[PDB]
Amino acid sequence: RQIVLNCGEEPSVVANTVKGGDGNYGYNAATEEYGNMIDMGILDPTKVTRSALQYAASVAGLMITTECMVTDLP
Amino acid sequence: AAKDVKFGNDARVKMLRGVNVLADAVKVTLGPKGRNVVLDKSFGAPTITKDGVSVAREIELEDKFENMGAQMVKEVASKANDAAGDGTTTATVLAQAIITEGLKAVAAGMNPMDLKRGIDKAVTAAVEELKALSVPCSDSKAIAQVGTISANSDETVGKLIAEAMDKVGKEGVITVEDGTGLQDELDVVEGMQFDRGYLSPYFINKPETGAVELESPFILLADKKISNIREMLPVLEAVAKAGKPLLIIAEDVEGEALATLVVNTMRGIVKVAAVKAPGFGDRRKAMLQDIATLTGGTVISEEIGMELEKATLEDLGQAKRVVINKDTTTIIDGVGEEAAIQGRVAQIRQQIEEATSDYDREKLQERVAKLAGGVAVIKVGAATEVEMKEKKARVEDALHATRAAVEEGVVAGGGVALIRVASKLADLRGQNEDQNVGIKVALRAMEAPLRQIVLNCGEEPSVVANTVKGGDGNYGYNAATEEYGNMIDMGILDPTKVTRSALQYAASVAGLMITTECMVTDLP
Amino acid sequence: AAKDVKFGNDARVKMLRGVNVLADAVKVTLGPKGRNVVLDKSFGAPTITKDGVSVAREIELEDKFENMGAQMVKEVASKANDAAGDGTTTATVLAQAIITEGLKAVAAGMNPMDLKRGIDKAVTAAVEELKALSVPCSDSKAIAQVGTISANSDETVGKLIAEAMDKVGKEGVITVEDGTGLQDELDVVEGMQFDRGYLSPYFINKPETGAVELESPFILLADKKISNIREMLPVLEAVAKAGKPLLIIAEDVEGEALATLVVNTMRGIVKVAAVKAPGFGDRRKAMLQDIATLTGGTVISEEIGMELEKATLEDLGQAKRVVINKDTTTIIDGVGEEAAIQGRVAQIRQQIEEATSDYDREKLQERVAKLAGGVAVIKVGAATEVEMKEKKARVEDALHATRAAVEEGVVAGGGVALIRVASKLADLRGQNEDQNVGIKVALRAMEAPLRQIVLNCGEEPSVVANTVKGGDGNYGYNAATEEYGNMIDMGILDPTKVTRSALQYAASVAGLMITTECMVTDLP
Ligand SMILES: Nc1ncnc2c1ncn2[C@@H]1O[C@H](COP(=O)(O)OP(=O)(O)O)[C@@H](O)[C@H]1O
Ligand SMILES: Nc1ncnc2c1ncn2[C@@H]1O[C@H](COP(=O)(O)OP(=O)(O)O)[C@@H](O)[C@H]1O
Ligand SMILES: [Mg+2]
Ligand SMILES: [Mg+2]
Repeated sequence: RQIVLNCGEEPSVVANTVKGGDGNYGYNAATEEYGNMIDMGILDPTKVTRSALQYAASVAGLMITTECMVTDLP
Repeated sequence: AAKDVKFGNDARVKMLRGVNVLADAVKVTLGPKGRNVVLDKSFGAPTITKDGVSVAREIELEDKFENMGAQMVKEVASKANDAAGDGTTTATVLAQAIITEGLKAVAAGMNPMDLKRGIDKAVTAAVEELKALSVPCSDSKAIAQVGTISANSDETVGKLIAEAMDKVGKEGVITVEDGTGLQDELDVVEGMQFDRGYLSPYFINKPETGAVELESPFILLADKKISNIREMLPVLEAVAKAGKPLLIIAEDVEGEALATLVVNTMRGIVKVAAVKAPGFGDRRKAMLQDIATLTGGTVISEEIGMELEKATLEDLGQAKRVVINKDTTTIIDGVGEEAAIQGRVAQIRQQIEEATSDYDREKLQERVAKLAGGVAVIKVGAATEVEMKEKKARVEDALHATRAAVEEGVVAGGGVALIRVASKLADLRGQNEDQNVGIKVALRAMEAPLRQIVLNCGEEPSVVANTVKGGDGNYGYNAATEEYGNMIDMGILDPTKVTRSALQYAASVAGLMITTECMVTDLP
Repeated sequence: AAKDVKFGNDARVKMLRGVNVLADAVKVTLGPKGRNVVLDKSFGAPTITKDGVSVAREIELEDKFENMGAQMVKEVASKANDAAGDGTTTATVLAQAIITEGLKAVAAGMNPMDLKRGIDKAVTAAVEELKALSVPCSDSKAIAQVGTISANSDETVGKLIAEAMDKVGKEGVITVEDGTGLQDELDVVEGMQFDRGYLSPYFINKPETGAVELESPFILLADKKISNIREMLPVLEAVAKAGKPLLIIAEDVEGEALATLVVNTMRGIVKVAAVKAPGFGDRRKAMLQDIATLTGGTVISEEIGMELEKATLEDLGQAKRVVINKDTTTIIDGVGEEAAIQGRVAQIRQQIEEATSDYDREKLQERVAKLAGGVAVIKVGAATEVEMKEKKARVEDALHATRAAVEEGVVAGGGVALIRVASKLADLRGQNEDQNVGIKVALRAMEAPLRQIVLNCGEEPSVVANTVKGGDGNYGYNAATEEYGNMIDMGILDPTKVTRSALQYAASVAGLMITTECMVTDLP
């Protein structure tokens, strides 16, 4: 949604049509064509997409479960 | 007072915040997934409402300039309502859209007066296009469908309206009032009845209903008020020796006249009723004549050189039966020269044509209903008072929209009709390029109502508009069922008159507003 | 109150800011590419307008000195308007110009009183020049053109005015009021009609229109009010045995007089109408006499030793036909001694000549129109009320400008006429050099309206002025089509009287203003 937004296109619209597909069908923001992202040479190593996700999730749960915060006086 | 003057983009920006605060409070209520707004009241409990014009009237802003914005768009929502009593939110939504876009093109350095001309041209064209898409709504099912859709998808309101319209006919009145219990209720008064109780309660000839029931009686219409038994005797006598009972509708009956009339029926000498004249002032005599016609009687008007005393059986009206209680009199089937009824009707029917206002229009078509079809009343049910208000309002809303469908036809709802005429004008151009952007500004706004409807569902407005735009005719999105289909078949009908008025009024003020270059108001 | 007094350059600078705030709010609206100003109102919705005097009256400033500036120039815009009902912005623009330039020359150390003499000399000259450039505007095409140009290039307004002017003639009135629908509409009342409904509604002899239609009747004009049938009998009788019907225009008809008259036609004894006298007070008898003349009747004035009873058929007026409804009476073609009509017209025509105000001028030329040509009404259409106001105002504006063209002719618009007379006065000098700069100050200001017109289009004013200055006669810039040409051929005509008044009034105050050396006002 963010990539699309940064490009100045509609996120919801690009998002919906990417979801309408299967496999590695996607939107290439650089060229504005839909297709197979891998064929089109837009790929992330699996490690990195996963790691990003897991790490985002970790810190988010950590926060959702934080009840107290200690720090120095202003 | 000393004034604060603001110019150009400054004044416009403020103006637009103004438009926005209002527009946004009104928007939240659009469509089947609309939500409610609460409007406070120094009075008593706040008001919960879905009704765009109700929200609109409340918005007033602290920023004198933002306020001017708000107080201006406020009129689209207001006029929309005086025009067809529905579509006020849509209207608002279109204006906020025409303005947003318009202003953006003024910032592009276009000539606002041309932006306006284009917007107007676009619109004149859109209106023709709507009149072309419009198909008549004449069967009871279609009527129920506009009613229903108007009442935020309340099938019961639709049905009740449809039912009423069916009974009182085309020239019959339908009014809505608070009900006693929890359920909605439809009353239909048959024939003619006015708001008039007996002057003599000691005359009720049926203690069971607490009401007077005169069988096949004569009817005395007195223009003047009565106080003396004297003037009656000549007439009262002819009736006494005729056997039939007698109703008396005078301006008033009091004194020993009223008193003696009691003892005259209390004994069994004559059977005679007394009830005030329907109305007040110059309306009374007009209405008292209506009764004469329906019963084949002559109005004894002391005005036009006539004595009550010199009336004979001749001048008396007649009826099949009469029903009078403490609050209303009802004449059941009067003699009424058939040709003289519809003639006196077609004459009052044209009195509404040249009615120089709204009030001399109301009372007239009321009277026609009493003389022609029937009178209907809807009673809205509610557990609470916060509920009675919002429900009652919707029933009123729908009552209006049906009346609008009947006179002007229906188009596809969900804002499809508008999205459809916008593709039909894809090729409209004006005298110059600024005018062309101006045209395009309006066509784009025409997508607004569908876009809000969808946004109110929490779905993507530009995905829905995209697929709707990808179809034809009456293809549209059913927000309630979240599936696409033919809007007419699904019974999602807007009355054409309202779709058209929303466009007209919104464009009419939006147009002007985008031509603001200076704004003058008071200091804070 | 204790006062703040300011002197010299200080006081002037303040005064100028005041001028400027006002002038700039008024400017934005000049020409075909003008824009609107929004004026707030504690009342209700704000007002959107293009009309310079409307904006002007709203400007009041917080700085008591700046205010004084604003409140002074405000009168040019105001006077311009009382004078010809148009050109107020132009006027304003010219004053802001004369002031700016003038003050600059006072700071140069010139003697302001001479700067004034120069300006005035420059202007007296410019006015002669204009009367020379003026060509009469007399055909319907030219009239439509001034109308059109006045209504911000609205061809329809131009045409409607032109049409009206053509029908009611030269001594006929034209008024503008809110219309019922969306489109503009022109009504022309034929012959004579006044604002008077029947006193007896039970006398309508055509239920179709709801109106009285007396064929070839007699007319009784009673100066006194009637209450008794007595005074009628002698006359009422002569008419009864003559067959012809009878209209009665008295001060009033009530009591049993009115009542019996009803039963007299209700039976078929006589055919007789009753309607109040047109007007009130000393105006009534004046107007009631008008009717006598047009129908060849004698006013039975109880004042000048006359009894209603002793009137015969002799004194009665006569008409071809009469049309009376609930609101208006109309006499169609009365006997009217031809010579006695135009005589009574040429007499009332001169009553306007010596009319010591504006009101004893209005009513008089109203009456002449009822007795001579016709009365016309224009109805302005609008979707909204924010629209009705602005549109109606423009139609009024143009209505005025045409009347000005007709009495004083037309010159080339776009402010070419003024740019033209400035080159004609390139050689004007005064008694001394200050006066010469003073003259040059005005010639320079004479370029302002064209320069604003151009600025408001977003083009370079000194490039357009330069090429316009480079041509001759009626060469000028068409801001609407962005090309040069002959302004009269292009139908861009200003009414000479407004060009001239804008110059005169603006110079009149700007002149004084630049001679301020001290200013006294209240403490903040
Ligand atoms: N099931 C639905 N799906 C899509 N649109 C609907 C549905 N029901 C009603 N509508 C549309 O939503 C609009 C909402 O009406 P409402 O919220 O009262 O707006 P307004 O005050 O402008 O009448 C109507 O135009 C109707 O076309
Ligand atoms: N097509 C046009 N091109 C150039 N000037 C025009 C055109 N149309 C009207 N005008 C001029 O613009 C002036 C503007 O009229 P308006 O804006 O009402 O100012 P005012 O209130 O001073 O009358 C008129 O003097 C007329 O000469
Ligand atoms: Mg609605
Ligand atoms: Mg003007």
